[PDB]
Amino acid sequence: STGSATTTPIDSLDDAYITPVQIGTPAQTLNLDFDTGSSDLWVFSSETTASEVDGQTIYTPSKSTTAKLLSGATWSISYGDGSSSSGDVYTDTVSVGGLTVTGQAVESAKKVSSSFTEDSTIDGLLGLAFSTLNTVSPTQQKTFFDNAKASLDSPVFTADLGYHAPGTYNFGFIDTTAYTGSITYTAVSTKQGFWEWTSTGYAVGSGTFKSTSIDGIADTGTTLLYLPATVVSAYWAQVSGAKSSSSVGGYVFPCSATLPSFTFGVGSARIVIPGDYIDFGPISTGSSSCFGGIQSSAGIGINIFGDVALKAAFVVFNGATTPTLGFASK
Repeated sequence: STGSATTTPIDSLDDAYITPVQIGTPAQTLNLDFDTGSSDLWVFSSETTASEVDGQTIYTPSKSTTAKLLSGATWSISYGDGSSSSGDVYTDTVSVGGLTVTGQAVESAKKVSSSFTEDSTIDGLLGLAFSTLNTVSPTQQKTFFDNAKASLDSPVFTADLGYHAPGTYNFGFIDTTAYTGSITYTAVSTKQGFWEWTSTGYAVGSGTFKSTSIDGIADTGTTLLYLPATVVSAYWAQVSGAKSSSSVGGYVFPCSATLPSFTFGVGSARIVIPGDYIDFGPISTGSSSCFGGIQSSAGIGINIFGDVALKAAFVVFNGATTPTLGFASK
């Protein structure tokens, strides 16, 4: 089997992307944030504290003939950005772009933090990291991909995120029309539960590529590109007027500036992020100061190839017995 679904930015800055997911019988369609950096599929629901719901579409398990309560099970997650959610657990039929998994754990939120409430466009998350990170207790549950894997024509999914435009998540096949040139594959470590890999280096604008190992994670659920302070400083030094602002929380630059591209290495291959992808707009409405899309990972504890990086590529998440990641230009 295969599946293919369109993913759409939630706003004009590509802060996140939402993909429609069918849950239950009859289907309830919710727009979920596919997150290769976590491993829980959780939704706003009829059980979510009413005061914490503000415009989201909710899952109502009592209206699904296929919903089953996982007796006594709970879940609770905290994300890198400080947000969180928790609740109880159902299994139900879940379909993405024509691909159906029966008995998928659908984690129903009883509580969500303010950042989720405040985002009316995101009805939940669909985790696509390794199932070892799943937070269900007492018994961990498998991700949608892990459950679908054996049935897929090939044990892969691909992310093809758009810049200020829709893109595509495919399951079970590689669309050879969706990229230019060849896909370069690189090794993955699953030791921390992430799609963790080692970039071979970077370049700033037209500068000569610097060969240096950068361990990090491919994370569709993170907006920006978070890299070591050395790398990030080298980038912003090439932008007139750019500076790191503790007040704002990162590198800012004059909105009128021309941003250089940023290149990262995948083996001997190279992915070029156009300068415009690194512009995240005015720091506040009406400001002439803009927020940068490449920021330091110092104090995160891990480098993160988030949407800023991934949307410059066609990305293969190869869930074979020994997982790998593939990147192509597009």
